[PDB]
Amino acid sequence: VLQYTEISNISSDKINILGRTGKKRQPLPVFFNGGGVEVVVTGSELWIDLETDSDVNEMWVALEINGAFIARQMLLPGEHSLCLFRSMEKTTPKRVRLYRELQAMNDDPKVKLLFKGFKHDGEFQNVPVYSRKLEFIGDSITSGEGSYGAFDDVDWIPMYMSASANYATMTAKALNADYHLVSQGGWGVFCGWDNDVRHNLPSVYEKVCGLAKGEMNEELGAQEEYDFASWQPDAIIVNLGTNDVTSFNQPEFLNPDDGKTYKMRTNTDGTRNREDELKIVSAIIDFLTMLRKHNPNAQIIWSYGMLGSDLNLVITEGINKYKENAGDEKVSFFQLPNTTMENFGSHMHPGPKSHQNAAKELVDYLRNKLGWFE
Amino acid sequence: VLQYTEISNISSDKINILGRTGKKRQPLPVFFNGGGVEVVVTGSELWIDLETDSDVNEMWVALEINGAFIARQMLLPGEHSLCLFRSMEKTTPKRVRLYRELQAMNDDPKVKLLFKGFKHDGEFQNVPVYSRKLEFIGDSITSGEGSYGAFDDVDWIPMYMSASANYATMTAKALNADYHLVSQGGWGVFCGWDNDVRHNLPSVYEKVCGLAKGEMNEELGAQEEYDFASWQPDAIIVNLGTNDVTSFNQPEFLNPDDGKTYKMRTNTDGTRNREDELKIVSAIIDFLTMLRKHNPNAQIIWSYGMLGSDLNLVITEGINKYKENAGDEKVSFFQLPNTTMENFGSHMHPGPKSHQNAAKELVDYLRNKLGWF
Amino acid sequence: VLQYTEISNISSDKINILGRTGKKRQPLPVFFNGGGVEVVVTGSELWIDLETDSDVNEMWVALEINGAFIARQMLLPGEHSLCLFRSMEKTTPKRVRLYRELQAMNDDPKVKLLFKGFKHDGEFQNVPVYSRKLEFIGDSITSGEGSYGAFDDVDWIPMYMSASANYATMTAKALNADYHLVSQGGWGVFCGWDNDVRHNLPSVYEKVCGLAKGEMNEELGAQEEYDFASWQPDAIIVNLGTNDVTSFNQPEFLNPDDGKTYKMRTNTDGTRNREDELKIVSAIIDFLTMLRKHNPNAQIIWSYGMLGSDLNLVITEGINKYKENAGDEKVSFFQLPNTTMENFGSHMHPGPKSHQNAAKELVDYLRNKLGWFE
Amino acid sequence: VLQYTEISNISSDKINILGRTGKKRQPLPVFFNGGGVEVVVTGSELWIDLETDSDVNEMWVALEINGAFIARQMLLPGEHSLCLFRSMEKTTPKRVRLYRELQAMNDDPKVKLLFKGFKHDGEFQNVPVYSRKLEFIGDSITSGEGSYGAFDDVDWIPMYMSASANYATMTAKALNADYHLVSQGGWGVFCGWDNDVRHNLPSVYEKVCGLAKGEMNEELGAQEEYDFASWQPDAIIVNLGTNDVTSFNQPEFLNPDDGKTYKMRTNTDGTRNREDELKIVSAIIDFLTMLRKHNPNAQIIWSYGMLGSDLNLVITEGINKYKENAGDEKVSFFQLPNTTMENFGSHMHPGPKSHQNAAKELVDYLRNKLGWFE
Repeated sequence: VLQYTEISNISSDKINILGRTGKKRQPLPVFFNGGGVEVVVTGSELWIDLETDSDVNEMWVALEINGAFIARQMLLPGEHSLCLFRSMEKTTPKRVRLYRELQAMNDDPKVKLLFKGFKHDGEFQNVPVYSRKLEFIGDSITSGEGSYGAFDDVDWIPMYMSASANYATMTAKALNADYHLVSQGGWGVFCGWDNDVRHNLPSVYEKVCGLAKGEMNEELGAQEEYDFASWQPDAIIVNLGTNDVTSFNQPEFLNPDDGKTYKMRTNTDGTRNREDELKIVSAIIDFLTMLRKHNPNAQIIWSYGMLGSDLNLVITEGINKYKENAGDEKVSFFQLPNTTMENFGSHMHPGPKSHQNAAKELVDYLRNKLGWFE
Repeated sequence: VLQYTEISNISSDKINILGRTGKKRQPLPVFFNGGGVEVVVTGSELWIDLETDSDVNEMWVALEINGAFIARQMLLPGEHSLCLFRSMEKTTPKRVRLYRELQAMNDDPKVKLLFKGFKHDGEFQNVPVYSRKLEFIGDSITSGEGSYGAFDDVDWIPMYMSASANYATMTAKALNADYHLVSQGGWGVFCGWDNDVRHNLPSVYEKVCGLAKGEMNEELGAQEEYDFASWQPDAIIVNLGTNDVTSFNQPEFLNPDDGKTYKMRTNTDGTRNREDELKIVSAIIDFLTMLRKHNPNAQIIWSYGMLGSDLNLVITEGINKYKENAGDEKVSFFQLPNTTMENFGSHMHPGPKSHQNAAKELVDYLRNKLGWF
Repeated sequence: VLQYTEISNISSDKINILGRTGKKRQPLPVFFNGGGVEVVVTGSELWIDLETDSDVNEMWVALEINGAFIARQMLLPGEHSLCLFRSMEKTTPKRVRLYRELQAMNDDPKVKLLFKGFKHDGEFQNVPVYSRKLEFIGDSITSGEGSYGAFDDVDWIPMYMSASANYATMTAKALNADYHLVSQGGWGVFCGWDNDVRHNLPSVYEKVCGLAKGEMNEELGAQEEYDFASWQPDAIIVNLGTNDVTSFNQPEFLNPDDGKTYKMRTNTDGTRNREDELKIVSAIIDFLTMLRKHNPNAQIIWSYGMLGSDLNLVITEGINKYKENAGDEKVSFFQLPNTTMENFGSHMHPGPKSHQNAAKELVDYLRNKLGWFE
Repeated sequence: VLQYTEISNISSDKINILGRTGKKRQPLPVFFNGGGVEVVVTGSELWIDLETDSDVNEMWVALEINGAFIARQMLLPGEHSLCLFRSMEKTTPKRVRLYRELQAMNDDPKVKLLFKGFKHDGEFQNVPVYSRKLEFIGDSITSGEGSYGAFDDVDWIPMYMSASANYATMTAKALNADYHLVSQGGWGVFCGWDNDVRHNLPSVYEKVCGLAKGEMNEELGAQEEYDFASWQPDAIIVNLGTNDVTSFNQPEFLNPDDGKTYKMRTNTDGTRNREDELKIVSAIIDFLTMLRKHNPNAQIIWSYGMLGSDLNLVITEGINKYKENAGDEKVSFFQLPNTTMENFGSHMHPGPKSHQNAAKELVDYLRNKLGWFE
């Protein structure tokens, strides 16, 4: 006989909730990629009860036991009782981490992941205490898009995305740190790759999950303001700009809302338009002020370069102008290594090896920057 | 809507069946680790209908689309409808490979995996043709035991075993080769690590799946003689001996079947008992004979060393004596690189990196030996 | 027997002179690290006749045959006849490159290396034509200080310096490019590591070899203005800043020239003084102007990071302010990877593996920037 | 002021002599590749006085200070005074290792290296004590032939050979071990690559340096019986067989010393002549006996495979028959990794990387076999 324990009935000491949470606690909505739970349990068997819904973009999850990747799978709409381990030695504790592989989906109001409770024959023990906290904000790189799948695959579908093979989770793991991911493929600091001015991360940063819209998501608490005071990160890693630079080489965008045409322009010369560059610069300044406002003590580190480094000067202009004007001494720039021909995954995006290389250089930087040498 | 096509109703040029098959075609019994199917299909959606049974040791499978690892999961007893992909661009063909992660289980008559058919909106295309064929015979290394899981995990359960992170499948993939895996954790060429003389790979080699025993498996055709003529490998990789050397440092074993006790002995000198070494030599001679008989043209390559190389001399003594007596010029010894501290997986067994290292050296050996440049 | 040919008598197409040269042609003065000659010769034997002088800091050279490192040795004062190869097959050509390992020595008027001629039994053939040209401006990293020697060796001596194991020559080689190295251990863009304001690279850039001073050096043509027009690089790699950062944590410097004390200062909270930061910013602006002036078409790439990246924002402020004012769309910033624990050489400076890692990242960057995919 | 000290006048506790010695101690003959001396000295400078002779094949040496490669150079006939270091901090002890890069030359009676003494302003300190000892017996792989030079270079001359980049010295260094190298390029256990039955390592093993022949070498004591009792290795690594395999595909050899023609035969179906295979087996048994006789306690390890493993079965047949008849439980076979496409040096032989890979695998084997985890 397995006991059933509702997720909200577990002592805060005996569960780590990974990722941003709002007001709803039973069942637990897991809004973000990398989001989920970690428990440490004895016993022979563990199952998690969950509910999922979706249409075009189905849910994916991944499981790690004692820090090691074990499983990865799709979940189709409905109730599931998912077996996390079985036939194990009863007396020894196992650390179990199950998390969402798929990013929040801005244009998809149906997709959701809800954790209800656990079935178990053993007992819950105290979970590791993560004093170190890292927030990651980004585009599809931070969504781990291309981290699975063959070189030539191009379909924009969930199976190619992950938190399981991802520089951010690799960095958090190496540094023994709790982590939040906030990301959206194709989105920029100012506009999306396709010149879509609505597709910027800043506009969506402040709600519990601003990227989860519609009635159903509203019932889950996603559109309420996020309680920043409850989770203050030591550092905020900002990996944005790739899509902003891409937009300069992309056709003009007609906006369905405010019926105007937007285009980040390139000079006849081949260089970027300056006032257009300045729109990014200002967007950067505004975003940095937003971040400082909600995280008064965090080290903000703009970390950019896994898919080219052409926005180097524009990014650092934004930071420098913000810094001098605000007297902010805890804002840095760190360039990530570029993905070489050999290390691409699918969608011509960074694969596992590029993520690993990026995590290695980011971890080294954070050790020195934060004094996290141990 | 979704068409249903039974696995046996896909014409040969539009399916690759991976692994030893017997007389049963519908549904398809998936006997061995690394066994399964590969198809290439258009359409937006593909499902596979399958049945599984198990008790203590539940079934695991892994999915690869266009050669890339996508998913890996447990399957509990019953009929399942597994979605292999969905929401895809309809016109592009996708190569889909779905295989078993769990070895055949000698002492577990209930465990099984059956493939019934596909649900699909697209059409089956010609699959790639693998004229190059490789058979791998081994112990838990070849079962990929330890290829998943943390350093200190020790439970002997399915989640830790794989074909997905495995030197054998990495080797086959690199060389663009069809492969068969025949393996059993803890088993030797002569005896198991615990001195169990019944636990030797030669004794199960000749059947479709000799490691699939009991009534249900018999009905699946596992206990009939394997038709070797239908699938002849270019090379046979034999990775045995690790468990034979281990037995020398392990307590005696009481055989439940004859009441006799068995113990591979070491002298109060620290050295292996010479008479016992010779039982391994004889098992090797006998197994090479068996292998030649069923595979008259294959290059036999004893590949050993991922968990120590202590048996190098006994193995080559076996090979050398067999070869001289048989006049066999197509038998070799290749040493695999040892697993070092930075490269252990779980169970103190080879991890992904060790498998990778071993595959690189083996691939290079096979290119040169077989002219596979 | 062995013919003798003065370096001056070898036709321009039969010799590649590496490094800046002035008016003196016979004998040929080799002013800079990485400086020297490349020839392609048949015959069984080749010797070079040379002259060297020194006292505290003896000369070192290294030999490459067909692009492969062969030899490295010190040369003490006097005339030398150095055997480059012997007992070889007579009919086969070999490419021979002999170059200086030691940087120009600013405060050492005696140290010199002069190439006089070759003793040879075979014939000189046409040497490769390098249309690609790269200038590298740097501190001890670009001097390869630490590229030889054990982890704990600390003596500030020539044997530890090289162009033979050096990210710059590695980059040049990978790219099939002619190269000039101009560097001084301990120097910055504004001041030296010890707060010494006369120890900046801009101040020595414009002469043939501003770092070769005194009478005998003046006779060698070193203090004459360099003819920039005669050697125009496709890209200029600037690796400076490490010593400017260090000066902030270093005791004040008394300048023996003008008797003033100089000190880059740190605020109570540990951050750098803004005004002192601005002095580095200005020096950067001024140097970029100097570079653009003498090199109207070169891509200037500030490449910094092998020993810490804390000057990222200051460097990027300098570049951005310079750029916004001039027309210049041909200045970039590129961050080099940091030297980790297991990749230090001697003097706690980057070792062979660190140079190698840096060269790999820089090469990838240069390919994509300059269109040198082959 | 420079004191002069003869090599034979340094206390045994203040010098490590590397390589086989005979009864000639002053001056010290350096017979073998990897042979030479190690001292540790204070002071600002150190010179070594040495004599060398040669004709076609000139002497090469390499210098390591505190375990780090510093220098490599040719030495032409005559007396030399080599400066090993200078201008150093007087009080710090420096460990200095100077060794021969060139193998003993069987058919070159003129080539020689002698160490006479040191000029030094500091004092000799105690040297490290290497209680662990390793003997390496091999062919050109063990002579490090190909370890320097470009991929397509083919001339059989000294500059391409080394102990400085060599699996044997890499192994010894890793295990903190004294080492002796005994090697001859082209030579086998039974015959040379060209079917020359005189070119076998067993025949020269027992003398101080059996490969140093002729009157001059006789006066150096090379042709006297080696005193094995004075230096007993923990392990003997035998890397032979590559040339024995090769001979099967090479034209017959006309032996000068008798009138006879020798040829290892290949059957008209492509396989090796069994009777000729058995000649190698007998040579192996015979050599193993010889090794056991002079080394009663050593672990003998046949380590083969850096240039193919085709003789795997014949070698282990030799070992197996030897061990059975002798009851010898301290003889092993370890197959070394094959040199792959990316890892060749010059002459289609193993380059630095292949040596390194071989050393790492061999080091791991010896740690386990000899219990050298410390």
